[PDB]
Amino acid sequence: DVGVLTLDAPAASALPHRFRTCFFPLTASAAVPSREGLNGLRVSGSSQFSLAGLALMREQFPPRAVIVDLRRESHGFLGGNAVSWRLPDNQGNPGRDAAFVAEAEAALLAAIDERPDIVVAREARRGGPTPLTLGPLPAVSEAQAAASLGLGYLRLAVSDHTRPDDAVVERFVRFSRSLPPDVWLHFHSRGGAGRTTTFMTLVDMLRNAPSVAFEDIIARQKALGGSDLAKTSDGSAPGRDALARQRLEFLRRFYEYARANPGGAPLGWTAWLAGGA
Amino acid sequence: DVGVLTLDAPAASALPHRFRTCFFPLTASAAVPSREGLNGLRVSGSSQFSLAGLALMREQFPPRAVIVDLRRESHGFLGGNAVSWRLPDNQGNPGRDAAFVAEAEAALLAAIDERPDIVVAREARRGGPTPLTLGPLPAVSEAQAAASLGLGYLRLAVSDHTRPDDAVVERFVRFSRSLPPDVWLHFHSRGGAGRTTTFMTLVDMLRNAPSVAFEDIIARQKALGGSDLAKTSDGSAPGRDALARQRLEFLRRFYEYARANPGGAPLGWTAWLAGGAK
Repeated sequence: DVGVLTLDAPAASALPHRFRTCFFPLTASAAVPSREGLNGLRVSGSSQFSLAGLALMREQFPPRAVIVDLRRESHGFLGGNAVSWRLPDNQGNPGRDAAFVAEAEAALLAAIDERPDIVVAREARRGGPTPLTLGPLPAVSEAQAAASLGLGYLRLAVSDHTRPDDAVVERFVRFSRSLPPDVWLHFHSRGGAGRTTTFMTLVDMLRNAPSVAFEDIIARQKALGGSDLAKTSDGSAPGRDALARQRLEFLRRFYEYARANPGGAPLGWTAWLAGGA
Repeated sequence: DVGVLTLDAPAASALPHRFRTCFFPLTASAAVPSREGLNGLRVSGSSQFSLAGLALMREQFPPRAVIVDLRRESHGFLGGNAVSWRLPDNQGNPGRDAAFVAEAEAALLAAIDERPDIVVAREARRGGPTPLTLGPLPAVSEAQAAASLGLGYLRLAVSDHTRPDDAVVERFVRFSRSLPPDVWLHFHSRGGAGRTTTFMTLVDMLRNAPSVAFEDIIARQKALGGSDLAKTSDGSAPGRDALARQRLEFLRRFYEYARANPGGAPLGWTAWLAGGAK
């Protein structure tokens, strides 16, 4: 079961939803959280873009920008349409890393490349419930879409609604430390909500955890246009609540890590974890 | 059998060998070939770089530059060292496409990541014949190395000493057509010779085949610092000669394609071949 081929963004969509940079204004919920260290983060985020949406964003990307794709689920482009293979709760490629995902989704995309009558499901929010019937259209990976615009591309496989695995955190902190000072990171997921806001928060913490309170970092990433990583339901979605609490606990632990290891040094994430009681 | 882990470039290497851009001077072999349309190609090439070499090249890369990695063989970086898995005649991952290769080499790199006493073979040209023992060091794909510098990355799996498969040519022509006018392509292979020079020639033909003779394009990509794609042995290496002849025939056919379809349009490579080449 590879999941239902579903529309993420139609080709006609332009700027993706939940687009924000670290220079965006903060919308107050509560007082406006601290802005200290926010503007200099060289980070932005969004939901999944169409091909046209990526080209539009590129107009305002600095030189040496990187698209950081956080989606563990298989996805790509059919023409300008952003499409993905959706399993229940969007848990595609469960437990798999980016190397496995890239090859799996390459095969899924190859199977719809330049073929007629490809049925693409649409949720109600994206013009559904009637599906689109498309093709022949070129099917490409987001990796190639980014390369075609001269943009960097990094894939990190994070499950929807879920914290990143320790191995992903380790890889990301090492990646962050390898970056020259001019490199900009644009994170995205499907919705630009949980996963995107999680990683913008990690970038925030890697620079600012020694000087800025945990609550301010969480609140300001929400206020910039991200989702609220401190929110849970009233109990109506227990499985989702358990993931949200697991993710918030991880973020508290990462904040402690980033205070003791500014910028991810001297210890990496998993080495730091080995010193716990 | 995944091949012998071998050094491509030591971490201390800086500018890679056979580095050139389409703005470089031409060295005559024969008259200096025509330069018509050469400087505007938005293309460069090199041999395999170290991590330091990539950072150095980035100092002179334009905005929106793409590293186009032509290597079908598995390779990556062990610390700053560029390393690869060499089968006989460097025919790693035979017949496989970039998606397969990326996953295969990711596993090979994971197995040497941050581990001690990794033995890396060295050819005489690359500091050998004594091997190099390295580690613990971070092992990364070139895709990640490129991303860490904010550079684009495209992988096209081409066998050493060989023309690109039709599917690779089709993918590349479509890629070329998709580029906005500011995107710069930096090709590389292992040596910056056959495969890199082939693809710089393809880019040249896509822009200039209607106005510039085939012989001038081949000669100028050599004169810029590439290898000679019109060269063969005297019969002393017949298998390599057969590959070189097959590649040259492909380049003549692509030249005709690019004359009939300037810039890769209206017809693509496979569609042009399917229609009988006009």
